[PDB]
Amino acid sequence: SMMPKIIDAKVIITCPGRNFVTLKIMTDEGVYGLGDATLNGRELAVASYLTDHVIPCLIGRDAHRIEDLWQYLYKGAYWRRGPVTMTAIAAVDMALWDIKGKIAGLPVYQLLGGASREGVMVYGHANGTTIEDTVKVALDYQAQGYKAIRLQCGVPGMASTYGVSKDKYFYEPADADLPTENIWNTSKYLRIVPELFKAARESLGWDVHLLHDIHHRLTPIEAGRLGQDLEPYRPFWLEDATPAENQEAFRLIRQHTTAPLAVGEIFNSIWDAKDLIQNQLIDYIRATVVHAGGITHLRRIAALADLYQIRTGCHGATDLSPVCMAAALHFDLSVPNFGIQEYMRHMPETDAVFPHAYTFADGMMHPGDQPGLGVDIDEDLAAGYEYKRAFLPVNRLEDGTMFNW
Amino acid sequence: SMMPKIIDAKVIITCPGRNFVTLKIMTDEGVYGLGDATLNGRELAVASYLTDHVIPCLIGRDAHRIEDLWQYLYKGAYWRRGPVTMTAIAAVDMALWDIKGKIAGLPVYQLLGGASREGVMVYGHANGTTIEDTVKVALDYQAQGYKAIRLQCGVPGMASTYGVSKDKYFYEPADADLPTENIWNTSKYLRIVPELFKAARESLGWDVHLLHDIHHRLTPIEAGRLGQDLEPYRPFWLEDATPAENQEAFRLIRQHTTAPLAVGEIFNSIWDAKDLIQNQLIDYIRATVVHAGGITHLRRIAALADLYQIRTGCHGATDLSPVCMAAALHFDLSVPNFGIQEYMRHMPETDAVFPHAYTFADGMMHPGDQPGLGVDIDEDLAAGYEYKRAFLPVNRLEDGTMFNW
Amino acid sequence: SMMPKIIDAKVIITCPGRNFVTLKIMTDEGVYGLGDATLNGRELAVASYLTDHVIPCLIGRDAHRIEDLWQYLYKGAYWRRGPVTMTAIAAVDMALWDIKGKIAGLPVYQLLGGASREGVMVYGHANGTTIEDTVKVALDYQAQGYKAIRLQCGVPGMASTYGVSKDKYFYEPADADLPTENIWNTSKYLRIVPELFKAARESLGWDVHLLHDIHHRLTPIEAGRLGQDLEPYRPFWLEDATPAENQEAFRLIRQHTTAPLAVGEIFNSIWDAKDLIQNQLIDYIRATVVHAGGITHLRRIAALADLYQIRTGCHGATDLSPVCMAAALHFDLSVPNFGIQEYMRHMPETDAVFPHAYTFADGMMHPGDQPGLGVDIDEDLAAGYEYKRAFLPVNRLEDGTMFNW
Amino acid sequence: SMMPKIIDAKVIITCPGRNFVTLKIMTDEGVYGLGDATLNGRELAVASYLTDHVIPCLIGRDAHRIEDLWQYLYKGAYWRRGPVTMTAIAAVDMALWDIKGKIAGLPVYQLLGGASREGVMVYGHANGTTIEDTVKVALDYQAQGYKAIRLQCGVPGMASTYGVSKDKYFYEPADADLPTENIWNTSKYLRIVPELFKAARESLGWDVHLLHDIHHRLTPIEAGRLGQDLEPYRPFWLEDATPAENQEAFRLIRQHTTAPLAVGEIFNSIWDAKDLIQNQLIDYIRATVVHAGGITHLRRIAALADLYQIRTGCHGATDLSPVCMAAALHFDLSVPNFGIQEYMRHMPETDAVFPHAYTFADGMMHPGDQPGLGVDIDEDLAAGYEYKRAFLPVNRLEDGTMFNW
Ligand SMILES: [Cl-]
Ligand SMILES: [Cl-]
Ligand SMILES: [Mg+2]
Ligand SMILES: [Mg+2]
Ligand SMILES: [Mg+2]
Ligand SMILES: [Mg+2]
Repeated sequence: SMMPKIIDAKVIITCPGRNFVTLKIMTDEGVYGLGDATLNGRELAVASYLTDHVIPCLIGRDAHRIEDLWQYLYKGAYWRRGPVTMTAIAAVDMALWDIKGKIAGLPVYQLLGGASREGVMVYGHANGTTIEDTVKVALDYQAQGYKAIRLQCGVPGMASTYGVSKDKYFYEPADADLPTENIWNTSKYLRIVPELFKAARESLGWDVHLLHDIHHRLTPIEAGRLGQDLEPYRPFWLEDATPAENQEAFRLIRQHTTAPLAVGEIFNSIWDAKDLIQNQLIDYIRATVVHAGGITHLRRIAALADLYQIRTGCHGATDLSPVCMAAALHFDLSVPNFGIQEYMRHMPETDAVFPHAYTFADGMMHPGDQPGLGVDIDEDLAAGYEYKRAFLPVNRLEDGTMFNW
Repeated sequence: SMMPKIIDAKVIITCPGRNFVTLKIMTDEGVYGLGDATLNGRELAVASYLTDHVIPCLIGRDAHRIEDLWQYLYKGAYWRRGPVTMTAIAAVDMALWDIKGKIAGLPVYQLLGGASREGVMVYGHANGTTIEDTVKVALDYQAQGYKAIRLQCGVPGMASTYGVSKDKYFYEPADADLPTENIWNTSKYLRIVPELFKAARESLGWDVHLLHDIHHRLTPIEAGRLGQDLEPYRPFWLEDATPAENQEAFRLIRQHTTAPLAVGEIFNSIWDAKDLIQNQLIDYIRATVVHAGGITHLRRIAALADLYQIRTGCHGATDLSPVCMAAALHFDLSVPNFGIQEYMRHMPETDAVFPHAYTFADGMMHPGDQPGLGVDIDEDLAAGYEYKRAFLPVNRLEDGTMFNW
Repeated sequence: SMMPKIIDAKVIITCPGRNFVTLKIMTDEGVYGLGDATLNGRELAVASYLTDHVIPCLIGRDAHRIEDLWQYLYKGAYWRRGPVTMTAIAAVDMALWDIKGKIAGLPVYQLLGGASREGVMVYGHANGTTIEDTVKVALDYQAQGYKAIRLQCGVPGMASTYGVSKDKYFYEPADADLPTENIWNTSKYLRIVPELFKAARESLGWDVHLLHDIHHRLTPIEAGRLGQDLEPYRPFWLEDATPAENQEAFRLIRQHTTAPLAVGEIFNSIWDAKDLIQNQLIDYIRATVVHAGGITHLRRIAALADLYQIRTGCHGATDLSPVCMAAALHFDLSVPNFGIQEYMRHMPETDAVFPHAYTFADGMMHPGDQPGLGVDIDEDLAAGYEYKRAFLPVNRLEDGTMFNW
Repeated sequence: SMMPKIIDAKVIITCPGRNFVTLKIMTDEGVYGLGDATLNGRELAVASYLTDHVIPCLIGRDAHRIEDLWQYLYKGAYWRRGPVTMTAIAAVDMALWDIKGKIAGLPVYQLLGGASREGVMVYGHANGTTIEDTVKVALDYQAQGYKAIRLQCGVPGMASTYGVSKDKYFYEPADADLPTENIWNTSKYLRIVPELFKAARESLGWDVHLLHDIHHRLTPIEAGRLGQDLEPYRPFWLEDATPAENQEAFRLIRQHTTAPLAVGEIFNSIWDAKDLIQNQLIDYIRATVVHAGGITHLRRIAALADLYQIRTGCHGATDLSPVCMAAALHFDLSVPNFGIQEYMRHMPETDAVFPHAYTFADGMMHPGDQPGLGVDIDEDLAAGYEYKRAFLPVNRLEDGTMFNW
């Protein structure tokens, strides 16, 4: 019945504890949709991609035509793929699915096949300077009812490492108006992680799922070894073992370890993962609605993965807004090959700016049953938190060589 | 708002010109859905699969949970895949999507991404005893506005061959209460088809799309040769070149010809086509909503094909009911990598039994905009046409060897 | 001399402790043959496939022409392969071999190359709630003279798991008029099986063959790990490690463990196993006469397997009738690459309905030396046990996701 | 009922127009079986293999146990495979199948699945010094009702070539008490064959099947070219294009031509053909009952070939005795993937020594319906034709280099 045309769209930028960029699409029927467009450390490039280029092309279009607009933006940009490009496309896609649900009077998961499960298992983030500190935090997460917990500890002798900070229920690495410089030592790291997992199993037991993020810092043969060393402790996954622009990079890892492997939070399209999937080089795909081209495209990534029993493990750090989390949870509740959802808690100010229907209890989340995504933005409140430039950190080897953070 | 539970389901069997089996699923809200379950020549095996086994398990279920029921039936059968199994699953799936659209107040294509195109290109079926007869019929189809036409002619010296009969706008091969026996000669066939295409281009010109169905009758190296011989005439596709249970069977064909290849009307799951697709051995995938596990599963087949620029070419013979055609047209209007839709006209009695919203004009079809699939069944009218046993034909070589029909 | 034509055939359905479907083919010479057509949980779909479609085509045919009828039904169905299709074909094939033996005055094994061995080694089924319970039952089987024993134990903390029940010499999972729902936890399972095998070797010693059925519940990399963990205990096989519709699914398993692998009880044709065999991904093929197209086709599966030193390990649960067991034992005694035969004991009522010549003693079976298969059906007795609907169970993960049973 | 033990066996050697070696196996029930053991040009090596080694091991064995004796001889020889070894094994195997049929009171084809066809298509042999001579002979074969004809012509400027002689309905190359020396020129040959096929199609037309035997004389890239040059004339096959000990040798041929390829008359086991078959490098497999390990083993070769739509094309030159031809025709009538049977006529003296039931009419043969193979040997008549040493020819290049005949 309702046949809404897009009449206006705008980018809202706000910093309630950290930067978020949001797309709002309005139709002539008064129904609107929201999409996350946040790209941590490069936020204003996406805002411009949208405001200056994409939005003008949205005006007048049939909001029902989700696939058509996806293809129009993907093919029509001419220069294909990429983090800025695909995040802009995701934002439009999310917003259109939001609108579709509102028109249908159904939550988005009902449009994607309905619920495949009763709730969405998440993991939280235990970090500490020492192994003892890390295990103590993990015990707290376990008591709170988390079924899965990521472990990150300090590397002895090294001032910093990925995932360790003063924050407990999250990790906010974009912490400075210029990139914070870190120093990395692979040898020390390879020896500490197995000791961490040993101590963790001793205190937590064997039912809880234990995860670890390598954060791009190993070569393939080094990752193969870390895998071998962690097998005794049965990790749920080892994530981002080695840079993956070359999709053959995981071959040596898979040849040498049975530790389950996860990758892809920085992937922006199926083309970044096609060979990793088809060659059975990974067990979990980490791509997200916001960074890999929205619900439309993420469903295709998941479908390819399903053929090889690879499961979804969407990235869920703080730099994905509650709009992204809402979309992710609708995707998670409905996708058949769901694995796990990452859950870092947002600041209270963030929750206030983005009121939402999704809930967390007893280690499980649910997207809620409001029409569409079940999320909104309080524009008046958002206007009170001005953008503040903040970069992700960089990492160098001890001789000064640029390395992977 | 509406949360319908399945309260009853039943199989309706009717023969308005030919046999059709239809599943009707009723919910406690009064909304119902329809699914085609027709499996030509083996119809009552699916009716029993549904009535005796599947239907009892449907009662009480949440009709919104399409994916859950698909997986429940697919995995839960224990014995996986197969023509009877997957047709029963398709029928349930179609019916649930029908219900979903009705609940949403939207035509099904609006749930599958919206319209990717303004209409759906179809092909019709020109057949004749001689090449001259065949080309004359093709000229009529072309004048009627068909943009694409399948050509089948008699093989000189042979009493019968696939696709040639007294019927003009369709072909009804299940014509006897025991399988009609045919005699096949490959040598004569390989020499006639290139002469047919030569004559066709001479009269029809080069804009019209010309198709040919080999109907499983060649070895791979023979199909490679027929391809080479047809390249000059630029066929839109050569279909079912060789039996494909062995998915390596298309390798020699693809090595030796650039004629576009189509296969898969008899496929019932993605597992029948995964290697043909990933190895780039075909250009069009012919699997249908009714025989390959419904909309849910056919979308996954299409998504895999899309990665390799392979397009959909759904089978559309008379033994797929208007319920299947409605679903196919919703799929066709929304799938991004649509290629073509086969369209054989149904008998008037069939149209009367299955009133529908889909339309045909100027070589193009459209699913219409009624909620759900836009199809119904007139049960009182259906009851007046009793089931009549009818088998597909068989084919033997001249020495009597069982062969492929 | 005798040249029998088929004059009639019929499907007999009976439930002497569980459902069985049997095909009886009568010839004009008075000689008849029997074939099992039982497809657990979907029985009436095969009965209809036979009664309504296949049987009409059998009438008048030369019963000597076994290959011709196999090809006629396989190719002639048009829609190829599948559990209902291939079980119907198997039933006809078994019945025709039965007839052939009767005409020749020889047991069927004498037509298949003669005896390759003096008897057929079988395995029995030890199950228990605890490891201690399971090992105690295994000790009893070992004392009874079984040379091979399958071990299944409960998963601590989980109400149910595959293969564990109150029944000792068999396992009857189709136990309800709707599918029983189960809840699955992979983590707990992966830790219990190695403890079971450790305890088993401690009590049983190292000569006995010990088997385990994973029953489709692991991903490939998980199965690789379970394999690594079980190698110390030298399992005879680990069965159905991961769903195998994708035949590449066993690649990661084979890469990482030397535990012998078995698969295929649910396969219905050689096309389900060709790549698993040719790529040397398994050690035993489990396909059966009744579900994979009869003696004619199972011999071809075994011949392909033989080239790679892969051996037969026919499935032998209670849902394969004594008619199937008779055929299996004739196949087993004659096939060169025989590995083992599964043997679950039938209820006394079942044995009464299907009198047979095959015997069991000291862990070994033999098909007997009666003409044909050496099995009959007491139709009067069968008529007293009416069909009773019963489904195989389903399995879900703890979040409710449909999973593999 | 009858359970015959082998009591004696003997080798009969006779030369009714050419050398034949025959194995006769006698049982204590008085039933006997015959097997061909003729290995052209090396006949007495097989006679000794049998008389001195195999026969002593046969005495006392259960004649019903065909598979057991096959494996016993194949594995038990220790030194596996080979022309002398496998011909001895074939002779035993043929003789045991002969016995099995006699015991069953059935012709052998009835034990191998029954008849798959009404008769067996054969090809005859047209040869001439000039192309004109060759085509004239072919016209005669065509008039006589042959559906398929091999063409061999002289190479202009060359005194001899394979397949050309004064004999019309056969070719007897083992013609001297020392190997006849021939001189070969590849260049001249590559230019003459396409002219032969051109002339043949001009006179014979396009329905008849036309075959050509390259007889091992080309390199792969040369065979690829000859294939390309013959495609216009649609040869039924091009046989033995290049020596095939290296099974990769056919790769370049298959890459470059769609002419159908045949190989394998000199193969003695499936191991000589496994890769040619699995890599889809040939269309017809030419191995015979007598040289590739009998009926038992040839059925396995055919079954592997069937998976790839490769058909049988048994070699049938005069040096295979009527005992072999009888076995071949029982195999041919029953094998599902039959392609064609070679038929060279034997001398009248040969037919007198080996009375048989098989017949030829109108280009088709049939094994007949006598129990067993339907062949016998007249020992008194055989005794009147003494062995006469005769070698196959050799071939050298013009510089004297040893080459392939
Ligand atoms: Cl970019
Ligand atoms: Cl089926
Ligand atoms: Mg990460
Ligand atoms: Mg077709
Ligand atoms: Mg099992
Ligand atoms: Mg030759």
